[PDB]
Amino acid sequence: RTLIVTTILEEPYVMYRKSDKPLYGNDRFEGYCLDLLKELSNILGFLYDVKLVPDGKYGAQNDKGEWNGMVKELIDHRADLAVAPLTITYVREKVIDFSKPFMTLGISILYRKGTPIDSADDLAKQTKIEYGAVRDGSTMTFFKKSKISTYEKMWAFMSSRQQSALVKNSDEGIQRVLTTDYALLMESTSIEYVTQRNCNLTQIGGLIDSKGYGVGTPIGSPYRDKITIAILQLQEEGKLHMMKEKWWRG
Amino acid sequence: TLIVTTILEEPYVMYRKSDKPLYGNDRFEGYCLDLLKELSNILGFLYDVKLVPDGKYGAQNGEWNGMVKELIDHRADLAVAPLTITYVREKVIDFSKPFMTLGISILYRKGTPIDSADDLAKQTKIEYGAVRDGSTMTFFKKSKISTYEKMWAFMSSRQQSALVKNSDEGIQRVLTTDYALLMESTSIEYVTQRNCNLTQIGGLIDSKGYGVGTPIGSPYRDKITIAILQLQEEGKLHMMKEKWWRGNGCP
Ligand SMILES: O=S1(=O)NCN(C2CC2)c2ccc(O)cc21
Ligand SMILES: O=S1(=O)NCN(C2CC2)c2ccc(O)cc21
Ligand SMILES: C=C(C)[C@H]1CN[C@H](C(=O)O)[C@H]1CC(=O)O
Ligand SMILES: C=C(C)[C@H]1CN[C@H](C(=O)O)[C@H]1CC(=O)O
Ligand SMILES: [Cl-]
Repeated sequence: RTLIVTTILEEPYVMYRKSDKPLYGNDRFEGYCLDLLKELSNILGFLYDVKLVPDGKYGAQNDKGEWNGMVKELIDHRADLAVAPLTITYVREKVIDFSKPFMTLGISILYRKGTPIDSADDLAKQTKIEYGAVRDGSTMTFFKKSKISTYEKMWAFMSSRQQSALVKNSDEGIQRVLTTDYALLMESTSIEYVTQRNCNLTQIGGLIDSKGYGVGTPIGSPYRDKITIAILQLQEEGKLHMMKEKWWRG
Repeated sequence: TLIVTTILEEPYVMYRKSDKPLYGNDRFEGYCLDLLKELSNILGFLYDVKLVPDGKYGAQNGEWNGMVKELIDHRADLAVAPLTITYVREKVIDFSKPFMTLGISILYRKGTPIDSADDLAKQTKIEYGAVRDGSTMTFFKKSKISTYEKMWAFMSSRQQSALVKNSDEGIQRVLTTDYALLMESTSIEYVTQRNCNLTQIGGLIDSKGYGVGTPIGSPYRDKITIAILQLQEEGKLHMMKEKWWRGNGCP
């Protein structure tokens, strides 16, 4: 049976291929995650149909605890795998089975060059420079759930005035950083991609809360452990490193 | 009560210091005992710590030894140790997700122009190697990457004289002779904050992590993963590392 892979458009993981003519099926897409999927299917021998998550979301809980996005798709068995920069988190791992990470990342700060800000703490102890994160993304949730002093203070700022310091998506955050006095709390992998292409922007400080992106499977999936094993093979052979270098270099 | 297999390795699991003979879990202290304690709090299990009888981590000859074998044979429920998550291991046990992340780097004396693995690879004057049958040695052994193939060719030559039996042997060898040790970066950080004559050379190669081992099909693997993620998101793993890594302090 051909597997249903849910994913989401996000540079440079999954992008629309630019063509003079209309594209169909998997040929519509290219990106790190498409190369990953190909390396996975070569090792495991599955066929797949890539399909964008219909609600265009990653996966979060609302007030009622109800799930959405690729996570919900997996829970409801509407997809076999989720292949995307889907962050491994406590709340998600409880409702789906993640493979081990294929890429490691951390929360860091995307900001413009030439500033004296050097850490999260610099941001936390002031009010002039605005900062926030993508709403409902795992970065925001980290700050919302943290009981660490500095991060609680940052969450209080972020959630102030009806969450106006938050953005709907990464692209919006990037424009906000470029245009106004704003620092975006963003995953380090995305920061690298952006700073390779926006030479007035830089990462500020190191990584906090190191984690990874994993392939998502519904709980009980026979594919989970096999994809984990394929990932480790790709990692030990140096192919994951090469795959990142391909999409990230500017 | 769960049987936990482990191995003495600073500062993950060490004999606690007392003037009186020690018994049971009270024999041990270290990062992994603190982690075990935290996992047990969240999950609600009792645990019995037992040193792996053959004092090995887990390698294949095609039969397995060490903590991996204990799990395979169901003589332990969990392995809590700096047990590297690897392709060959993951095929025969169920690893939890990593509680600590690391890579392969170089341990070396100070004062040298050596700046990377490539530097070591293109010469033969400075001897270099790794713990025999350890996951680092196996990385170089299985690599098809030119620079690593070359390093493996050197390490394995002359009946593997460039290899060492354990990390402590490696460290002394680095301190005494013109020798560089290929070592997991977390261990390098630990030692280089205690001995100021030693340093790390270059960055990390082959990002990897340590995971709790469970036998294939274990109902505890996912519960432990979930407990680990909570600890990470709460900042506790980070506190636990800082606690055991601080040491005496080096510039
Ligand atoms: O979410 S995870 O699988 N477990 C938590 N940790 C950190 C080390 C404790 C990491 C770290 C890096 C990574 O790619 C994935 C994870
Ligand atoms: O062994 S793993 O779970 N999958 C392979 N990867 C690297 C990202 C590809 C990592 C990276 C860091 C870590 O702590 C654990 C792993
Ligand atoms: C681009 C987005 C909204 C995603 C990607 N990884 C995180 C997730 O999987 O929740 C989000 C980034 C973040 O929250 O900084
Ligand atoms: C200290 C030892 C012998 C262990 C620790 N983790 C690796 C493993 O789990 O195989 C080994 C180190 C290495 O290979 O550099
Ligand atoms: Cl896993």
